Amino acid sequence: AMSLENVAFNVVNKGHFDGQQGEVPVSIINNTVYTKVDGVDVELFENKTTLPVNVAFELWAKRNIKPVPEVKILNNLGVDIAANTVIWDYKRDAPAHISTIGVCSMTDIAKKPTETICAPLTVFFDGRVDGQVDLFRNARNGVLITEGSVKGLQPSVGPKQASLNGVTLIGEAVKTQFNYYKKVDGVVQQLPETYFTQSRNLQEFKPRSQMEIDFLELAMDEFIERYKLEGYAFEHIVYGDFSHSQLGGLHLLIGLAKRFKESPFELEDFIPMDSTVKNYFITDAQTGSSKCVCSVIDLLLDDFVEIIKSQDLSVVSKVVKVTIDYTEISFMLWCKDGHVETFYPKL
Amino acid sequence: AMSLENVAFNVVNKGHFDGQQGEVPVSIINNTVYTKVDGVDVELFENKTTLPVNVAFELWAKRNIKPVPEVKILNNLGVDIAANTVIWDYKRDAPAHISTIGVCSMTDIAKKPTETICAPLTVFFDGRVDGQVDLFRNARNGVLITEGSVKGLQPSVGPKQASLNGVTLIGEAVKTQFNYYKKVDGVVQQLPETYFTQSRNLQEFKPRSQMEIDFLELAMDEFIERYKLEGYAFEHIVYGDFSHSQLGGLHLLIGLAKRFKESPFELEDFIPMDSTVKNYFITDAQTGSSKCVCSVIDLLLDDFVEIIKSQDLSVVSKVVKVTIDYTEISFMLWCKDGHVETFYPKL
Amino acid sequence: AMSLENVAFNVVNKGHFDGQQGEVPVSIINNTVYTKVDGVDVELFENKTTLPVNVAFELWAKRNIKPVPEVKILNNLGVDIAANTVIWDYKRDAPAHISTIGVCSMTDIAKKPTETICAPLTVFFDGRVDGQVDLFRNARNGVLITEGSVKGLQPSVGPKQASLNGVTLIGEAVKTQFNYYKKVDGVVQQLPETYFTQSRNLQEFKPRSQMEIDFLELAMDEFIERYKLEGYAFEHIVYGDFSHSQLGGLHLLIGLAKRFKESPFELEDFIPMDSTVKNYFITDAQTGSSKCVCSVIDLLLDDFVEIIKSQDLSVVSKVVKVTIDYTEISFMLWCKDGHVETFYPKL
Amino acid sequence: AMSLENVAFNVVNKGHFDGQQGEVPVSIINNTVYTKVDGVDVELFENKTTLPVNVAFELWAKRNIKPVPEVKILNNLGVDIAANTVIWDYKRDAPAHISTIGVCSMTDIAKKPTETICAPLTVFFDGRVDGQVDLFRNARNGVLITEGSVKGLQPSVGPKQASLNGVTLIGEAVKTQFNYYKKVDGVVQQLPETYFTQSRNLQEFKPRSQMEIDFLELAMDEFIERYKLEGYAFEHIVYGDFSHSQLGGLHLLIGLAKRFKESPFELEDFIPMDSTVKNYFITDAQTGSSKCVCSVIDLLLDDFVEIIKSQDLSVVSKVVKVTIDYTEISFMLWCKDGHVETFYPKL
Amino acid sequence: AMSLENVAFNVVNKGHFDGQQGEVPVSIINNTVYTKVDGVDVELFENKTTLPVNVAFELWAKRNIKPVPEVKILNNLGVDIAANTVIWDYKRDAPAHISTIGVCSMTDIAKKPTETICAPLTVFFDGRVDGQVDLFRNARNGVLITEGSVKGLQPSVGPKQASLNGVTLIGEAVKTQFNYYKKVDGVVQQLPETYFTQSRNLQEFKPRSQMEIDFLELAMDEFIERYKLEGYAFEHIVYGDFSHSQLGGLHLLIGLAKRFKESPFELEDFIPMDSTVKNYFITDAQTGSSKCVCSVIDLLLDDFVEIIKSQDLSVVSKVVKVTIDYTEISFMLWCKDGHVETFYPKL
Repeated sequence: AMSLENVAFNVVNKGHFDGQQGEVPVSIINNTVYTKVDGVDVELFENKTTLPVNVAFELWAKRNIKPVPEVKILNNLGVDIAANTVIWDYKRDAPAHISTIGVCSMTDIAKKPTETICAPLTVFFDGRVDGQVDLFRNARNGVLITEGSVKGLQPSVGPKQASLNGVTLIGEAVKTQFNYYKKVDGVVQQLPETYFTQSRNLQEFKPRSQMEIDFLELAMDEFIERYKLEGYAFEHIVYGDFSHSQLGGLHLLIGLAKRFKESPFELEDFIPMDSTVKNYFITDAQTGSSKCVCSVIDLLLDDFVEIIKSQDLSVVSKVVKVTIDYTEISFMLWCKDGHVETFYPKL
Repeated sequence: AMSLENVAFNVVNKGHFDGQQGEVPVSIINNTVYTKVDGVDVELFENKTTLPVNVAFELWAKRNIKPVPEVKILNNLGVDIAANTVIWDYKRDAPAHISTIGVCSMTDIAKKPTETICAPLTVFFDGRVDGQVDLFRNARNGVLITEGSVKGLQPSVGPKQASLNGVTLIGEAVKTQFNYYKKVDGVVQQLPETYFTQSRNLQEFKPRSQMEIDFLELAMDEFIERYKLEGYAFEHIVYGDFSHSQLGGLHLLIGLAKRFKESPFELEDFIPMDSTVKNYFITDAQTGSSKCVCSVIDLLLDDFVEIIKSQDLSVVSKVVKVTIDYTEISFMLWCKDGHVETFYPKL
Repeated sequence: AMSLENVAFNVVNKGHFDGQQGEVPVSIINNTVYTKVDGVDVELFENKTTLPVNVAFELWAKRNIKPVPEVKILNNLGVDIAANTVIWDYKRDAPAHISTIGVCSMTDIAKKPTETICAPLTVFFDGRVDGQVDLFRNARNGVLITEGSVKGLQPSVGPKQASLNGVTLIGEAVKTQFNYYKKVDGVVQQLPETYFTQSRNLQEFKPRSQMEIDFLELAMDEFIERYKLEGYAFEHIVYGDFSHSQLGGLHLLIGLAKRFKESPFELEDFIPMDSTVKNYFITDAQTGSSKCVCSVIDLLLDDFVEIIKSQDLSVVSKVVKVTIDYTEISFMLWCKDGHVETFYPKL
Repeated sequence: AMSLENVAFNVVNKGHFDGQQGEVPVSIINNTVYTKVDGVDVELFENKTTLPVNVAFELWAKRNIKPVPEVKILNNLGVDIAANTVIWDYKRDAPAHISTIGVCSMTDIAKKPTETICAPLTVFFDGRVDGQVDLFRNARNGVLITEGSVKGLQPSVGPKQASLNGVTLIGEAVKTQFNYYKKVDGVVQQLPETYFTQSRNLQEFKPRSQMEIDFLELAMDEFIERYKLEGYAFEHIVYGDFSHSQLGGLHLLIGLAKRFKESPFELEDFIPMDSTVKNYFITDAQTGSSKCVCSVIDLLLDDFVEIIKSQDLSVVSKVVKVTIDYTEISFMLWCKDGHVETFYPKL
Repeated sequence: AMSLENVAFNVVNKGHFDGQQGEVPVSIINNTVYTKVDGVDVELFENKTTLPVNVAFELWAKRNIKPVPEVKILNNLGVDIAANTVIWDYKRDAPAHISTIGVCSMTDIAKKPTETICAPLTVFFDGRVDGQVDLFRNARNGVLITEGSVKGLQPSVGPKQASLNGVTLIGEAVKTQFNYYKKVDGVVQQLPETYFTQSRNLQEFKPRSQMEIDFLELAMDEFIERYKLEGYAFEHIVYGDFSHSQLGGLHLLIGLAKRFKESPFELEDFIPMDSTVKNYFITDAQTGSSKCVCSVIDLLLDDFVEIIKSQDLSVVSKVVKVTIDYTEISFMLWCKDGHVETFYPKL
């Protein structure tokens, strides 16, 4: 059975819900779950969601603690429901998919896991758990991650990193590299050859390739010179221009770190969630420059150079379709006179 | 085990917690417990207390549905805790005794029912349940009600009336009259001879003796002279005087009903609870007479006459103490020239 | 467009949302919508639902004010969604169907009005509005009510009464009699010859047939004798027995009125909603009799007699399926020695 | 000094704040003030306003309990602030004027009394309290009510009834008849000869003149014939027409009672407050007739006849200025062919 | 007297409640106390407790600002209530002991400071305040801290550090070293010779002895061999092993700092409170290693070596009771073949 006091017991001892037996007093006051440890109330959980507090507490305590794909990957892959587990979105601080089936009943609106309302539901399956590959096979539209490989199916190599307990990481002790399978209309797919966001951030930016180490360390103009990037105008699209109140270009996280190292400033995430492209409210604390909305995307700088290389320069103002995180991101690219005038993900 | 969804199950089927097994979805939103009946949320409970909503829901669903003594009887008898049941104060919409032991743990603050902090608590025992008489025997300070009689103990006859599911009543189908036992320091106290409030209501006042029928029907002065109450000032202490803005008298519910028959007015209960003497805020709609506070007692008119008779009138400004509902209520009785100037429950 | 201030404007002038233009200040504080009429906040709406307050306010202001089928009829007919209007459930004090499509986009979970997610949605169509018959024709599974009659479809006569603004009534000035059509899997249905609840209550019970007037007025035993009901034991199944704490029989609203007239008591609806059978918590204020759960059903007493007449008495303990309000209600009917021992809707 | 525990003390003993000394424990939980009477929390106050709960509790406990003018009178007279007391609006269940000066510093926004920000406020003065006449004299824009009469000022006779503790009444023991004075720009006014709403309701409608008693008792057509007002068409403007879904006319409370006496129906006040004209959502439970908005006004039927008598019939569709409750109410009157086609307060 | 506005005054000027005179406007909105500084509301306090907001505000403003023992010390010493002061638990953001006697009356469940209900309460006395030593003498069960020394009583040296305004510290300017006294059942105790937690953390770990500086600076293996720790397996019980997803050993804060210096990771305190042993949810951001629950204890590394030295190695799987912070903490210690297989505080 599922009870609030048992869930609170598990949380108090383990921090998540295993399924032990034992119960503890629980108090609920205004979107908050307290328990009386040693005669004093301590806050176990605080509902930041739009769900009822007991519902969200029971979803949170049941969250997945093994490494899992980042929620942006599942959004791009169209996942709607997770089978037999809960994916917690530590950005939103709430479950990734509002309904849950194969986990608990009153979270979902679908009648049955394969009912008519629940047919176009793209499920998610965790190969590391037994039987999930089978459930994939018998599924209508589903996405499967597997720790290793499965028979009779072409794999698809995903990102190096995964989210473990809300921190993204590349794991030695843990395999944060899964193989992906997709079956829409019961028919396996051919996942596109795609590009993976590195999922980094300014205050802890770490270069992951020699080009990145050169970018961070080398001076500006001699870096453009050194990697033969003179014709592609990285002084704006990457390096970031501050000569005006309206901050210009600067649509790569690498450039943001390369400037933030000089003088810190702030990023204002007005839509707290996860996506391949992230719109920030950017303000330069040194010069006073600020852009109302700035679309930042975080490729490998190696991969940024590769995609810019593979692109012809003939079209004056072209739109490119590049496959990032299994989704087609469209890049606006005005090329003037055979050089890169502007290049960023179109709003 | 103790489960919120089990409690809601019982409430949905039975309206109270029996102890069946089954669960129903539960949602908590802002001091309110809902459940999904046939796909729609219906509100099971709404917390009017100062307790956490799940705590109060569990206490409410565990309330006693057999006839029970009115809470004023238990307050006067000093009861502090009930054993193995919950008394619901439908006046306050909250349990009668905030702590609860012998039922559940985290409600009470005493460590153990026998522990030192819990020794000086007057417990309440329900004879109709088995074993409770024994528990009363082995109890330090306790009050016991029995439907019939117990061996080796002098009974004490209480009111004919009782609270069944929050409505007070006299029952032939159900025995609403109990025998009372009180033990202080394990020593069986002898209960005083006492008078009982009739717990009647203003809107639905019903005479319970011939004198009351005469009061309601007979004219005023013909009534005072008819029962020979001319020297006892019933025209003020009972009938109530409306000549002035400051309302006078009206300290018996009988007189309030006698006026309310002639014209409705409003009684405002600024302290919603249950007591032997109840202070009301009176506004007379016809005359406009109003008194900020007026103490009302609903003792039997027969027994009111009896107490007024048994009392000498020599003392000008005496204070009587009569035992009502097992507690000493003191009236102020100012007598002038062998008759009663004023007489009411002193504030 | 839809805005909170426009909706509040409409509510302030009309009481519901027509679609006028004009806006008024709005304040939201804790599940409550206020507006500043002449410099003072007046409460426009108070959210009793589990929906966000602005969502529920906009649903309520958009509710249907023409006469509509009672929500129990729509539940029985399986309706899941209403097209182009909102049905307010004044019992629950919340919308009858949580999602809305054909009305508003951010209340439903189905992607489109026509989608695989919304294939099994039994929609509701209001023939009194233009185009709704056509939408019914093109619909997958739908229920249509029509003011008069439609071509090519067998009608189905529904109840005499409808719900107008939350009060149920039979209308002279308004036609509260609709014809019903059901198309599951695209194919028209054959709505069963059914029995209709009269939707009455104790506070204002009014007889609707001569047998009912005899029941209310005539004495008990000579009424059983007069309509030749001696062999069917209406003293229990209808009249209601109070000889014990556990109240017996008494499963018809008419018997409830026939007793409540003698001495009033209370009914506790612990599941506030609408259904053909309603479980009450019943307590006899005179005798002190009380049943924890009592299933009450309100047929026409004429129709009760007819259904009991149609039943053979051979089966000792039979279960009868009778079609009430387009749904199969099953009575348990214990017949001993050719007479009606017990007969009530089985729990 | 003003403290929450002192205020709660006064409320617990008196029901309002006198200014005694003594304090009681107070708890605040979610717009509610509780106090611990004899070990149990009892709810003292529940905030229905948009003010902070302690602010509103301290305003409520300081409300005026002497008879006071109805809030609609003060609105019409333009009162913005009350000096040295609080007017509670029991309709809205909140103070009549949000700010208070001369009472409490942290409720108003004007810096000081008679300040430049405070100059254009019409204050209210209670003659029954000492010094208020003087404060009126020295005031810029003020309205004074006096129990009796004042020297050097023409009085103005107000309504017979006043609001005492939220119930309107004509008082014998209390003088609910005040004389009014208005001084705009420090210049005394000439209050118009006006007509007064009687402030009645359907549940307890009581005729106040012989014509009203005839209206209630007499049949319709012979009542029109009897008082000989056949040309003025009271079958619509007063009696109310019920032959259509859209209810017709029926803009006088007297007519509403004359129907509600026959068969009860429901009034839905969608703007809970006080005004000379009140817009109701009206529905006929018998016929099924219903009007979305109905402006009801409650004169003395004597005075209705008087205003209709003083009316010329030449203008086909005229707008009439009539002084009711010291404010100009406009009646629209389609009077075609010398007869009263339609006549009601224009929306 | 105690009032909300006076308390807010003190807080606004001083930050805590001294007892000055003066009052300031206060607003309460949803577990938050605001005051109007210069015409704008500023938030004074925000209720994180389970107490009523005014109750908690008055407790917080009355908190102790002199250095005080860590709440874990008082928990271990069994303290139930403080006398004449409030200990604030800055971990929980709530008072350390729910009930207060000598502070205010509506905080304690005990009827009196000295009563049968409050006999078994271990009170806390602050010797730095006058009369508290005397109150200790006359006390039933009490714990006293003294700044210096008292006559006729054996002292007991406590920890070097105290909590001043929620930050723990060893004080030069302030004496954070008290002498402890315990009188259970009126008889002075013999406080055990015990070990004291150092109360440090990863973000600001600072070594406090030469052995600790060697630990932080020296690499692993030469540190084990250098302090003769080869046979005691500090590579697991202290250094922490990351070869697997399930992190191993690592039950000393010093080892946590010694690793966190290399690569940072996170600690999730799922039970926010204070205790001698603290269960963390630990995840290695570099290797991906993570343990669901990890009991961390923070001795002086010198004292850890001392306890491991004093312990025999004969028992294969022993449990050691060592007195830390005046309480008996038991380590599980699996010794295999004369070496320390595992050693950590048993869960």
